[PDB]
Amino acid sequence: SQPIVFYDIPSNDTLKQSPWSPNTWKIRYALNIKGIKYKTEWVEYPDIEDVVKKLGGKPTGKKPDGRDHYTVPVIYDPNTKTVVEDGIKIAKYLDDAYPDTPRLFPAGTDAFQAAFDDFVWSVTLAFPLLSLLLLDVSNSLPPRSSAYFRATREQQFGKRLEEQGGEERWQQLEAGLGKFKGYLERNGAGNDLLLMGTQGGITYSDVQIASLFVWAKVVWGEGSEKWKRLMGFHGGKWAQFCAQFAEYERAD
Amino acid sequence: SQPIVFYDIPSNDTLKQSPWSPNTWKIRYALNIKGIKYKTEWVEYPDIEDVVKKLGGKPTGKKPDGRDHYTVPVIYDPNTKTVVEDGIKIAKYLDDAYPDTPRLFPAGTDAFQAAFDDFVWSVTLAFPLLSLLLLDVSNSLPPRSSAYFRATREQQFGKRLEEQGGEERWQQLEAGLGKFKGYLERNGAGNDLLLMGTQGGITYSDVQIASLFVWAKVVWGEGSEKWKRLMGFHGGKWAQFCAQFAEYERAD
Repeated sequence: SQPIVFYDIPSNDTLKQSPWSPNTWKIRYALNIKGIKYKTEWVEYPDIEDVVKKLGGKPTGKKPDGRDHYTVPVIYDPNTKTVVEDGIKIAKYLDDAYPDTPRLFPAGTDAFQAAFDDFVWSVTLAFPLLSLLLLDVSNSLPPRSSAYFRATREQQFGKRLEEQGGEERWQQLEAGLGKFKGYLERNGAGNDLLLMGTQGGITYSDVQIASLFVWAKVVWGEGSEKWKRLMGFHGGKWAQFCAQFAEYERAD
Repeated sequence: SQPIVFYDIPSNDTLKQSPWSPNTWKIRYALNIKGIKYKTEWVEYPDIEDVVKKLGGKPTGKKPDGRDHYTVPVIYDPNTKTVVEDGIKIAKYLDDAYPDTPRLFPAGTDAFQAAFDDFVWSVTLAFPLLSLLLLDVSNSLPPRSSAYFRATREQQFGKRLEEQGGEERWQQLEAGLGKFKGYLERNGAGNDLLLMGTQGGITYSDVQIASLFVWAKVVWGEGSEKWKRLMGFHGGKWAQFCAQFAEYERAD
């Protein structure tokens, strides 16, 4: 059985070309947790539209110009001759097409995890963290990608990148992560480190959060002041949380 | 074994004193689905804080004045001499203390359902519908409660009640309800009428939506233009959704 081709966006020498994207990382984690064979195909931001089209992939949405929006993660599975785009579809595909690998969407959790998906990618939690990372990401891309990144994101938010971030958002972040700590604590003590209990296994929804963190960790650097601050939060719960995902970090 | 005392806010003769609140209804449903014996204690909006204090209950949050905020639903269980406040705590309590009754929080769904809670009570879905009901609710209350309701809610949003609502919100409502339809549809055909599939049973999270709808139905009236419009949405999916809850409507 052949390796799955996995399209990821690369980084420059300041990150040792470690993968960084919180969106592709949720599928890298999927692959690693599931132990399915894959090889990374690196693609630059400006080249994603053409690469995914030439590949026969579908766009994951529309831009405000009504123009097709093509994104990564994306996968080509030789073993089934299919091309899956859109991270939460790709993860379920890895469930359906490889049923003897750990299930990221346990039975009946399918709609709950979809709801949780809107919680993550929202002004509550991912966007604050984005703002803290928008600039450092620009400086962590190869030149062509970095240029595309700065242009498009600056347009997207009306600000320069250097205007983004600051303490207003470090609070919003702590607040969102707090809300999440809240939800987890409803699982009761001893179960407050995975959405379905530190008993009933890792889910895609867990992986989504793990991915926000690994993204921060890679771009700021395990030693940075920013990373250590974030691990500061909530008595270091997120340190304990991220540890569960340590064995699943295989940059390739 | 003795009836649970269940505090709900009453309505005037225009609703035949049917209970109406979408917050108390989710616990009414819980009790009816679980077939646990209860009797309703009616309490007026302005008398809630004192009733719950004289009862030994805790407030469920803070007002912006930092002043304690006491709310219903609330229950007193004679059989265990305890007083639970806060809807989602009350529902879990009815799980824990009555384990041979249908479980509203199936194992490991605890945090997922807590995340869903924030989905429901948000500008996405519950608030748009609130704006469509704020006025008719005020006209549906006993005079003392109606007065308190109009006062406090007008202060809360900075508009008169009569300024609230309109098409802008009927769209937001259709949109949020669409987003729900989307989540459900991830369960696959034949499973898209309950969060855990029309197979794996009714959850508290399901009940929360059913309660928004019964609220609308009671206040507007099963015959109203508004109610029929709402049932119009998404090809009448919500009609099908609501039917699952019909046998659990016991005003008392």
